[PDB]
Amino acid sequence: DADKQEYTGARNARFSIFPGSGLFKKPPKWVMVAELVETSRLWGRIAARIDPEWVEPVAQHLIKRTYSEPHWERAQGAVMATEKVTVYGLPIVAARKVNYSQIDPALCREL
RNA sequence: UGCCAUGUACGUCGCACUCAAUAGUCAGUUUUCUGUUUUUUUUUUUUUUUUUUUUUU
Repeated sequence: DADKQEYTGARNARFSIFPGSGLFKKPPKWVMVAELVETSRLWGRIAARIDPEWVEPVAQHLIKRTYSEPHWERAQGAVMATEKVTVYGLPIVAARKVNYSQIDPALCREL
C-alpha cells in the first residue's frame, strides 16, 4: 500500500513481512511470501520481490479479466477495451488497452 | 389808373386711506444587572518491529 507498510494479500486480508527478513526494511511494491501466520497480525515469513508480468502466465486457471470502456477506435477499425487481470481480487494490471473486437465476435460485426 | 353811400358782434378753478391680544386635564409601589484591551504568528511532512510445533524410500 502506498506510503504504508502493509500489504494486501489474498481476498481482503492484509499482512506484513516477518521482521527477521532483510527486505523487511526494504519493502517491494510486489511481494511473494512462503508462510502466512496469524500471531499478532498476519505475517509472511519468507518474502521476495516479484515483477507482475510473471503471474498472468502461471495462473491461467485463476485469472479473472474485466473489460471496461468498450469504444470503437477507427485506426484499427476495431473496438478497444481496458482490461484488468485479477487473482483472488488482486488487481495485477490496473489498466491495459486491448482489442475488445478481437475478444468478442457478436456485437463487433454489427459495429 | 378818378371813385368806393349809412350803422353794424367776445367770456374764471376743486378729492382721499382702512382692522390688536380670550379654559379645562389629579396620580403613577420597591429593587436590579448590563461595560471593556491585551499578547496578536492561528502553523509548518513522514515511515517499515517478531518467532506452537513436528515426521517423509
